[PDB]
Amino acid sequence: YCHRTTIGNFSGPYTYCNTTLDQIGTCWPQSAPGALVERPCPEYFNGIKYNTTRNAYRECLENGTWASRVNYSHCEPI
Repeated sequence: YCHRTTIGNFSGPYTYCNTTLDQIGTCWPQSAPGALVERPCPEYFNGIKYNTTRNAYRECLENGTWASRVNYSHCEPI
């Protein structure tokens, strides 16, 4: 998993979404205040191995944080 909350060097970008980790093995770094980020759907996290097409739309609260949206509702078990 990913940790820490900074960029390549000390003191770089402005207030952005904190580099976090959600339910799936997806690390969400500095995106943009009020910006929706997309990532591929789960590939190998369960006993099933398939469904390599859907994605995961995550929103970045304008306040400078991360949301718990994702595209699970329209994805598949995995």
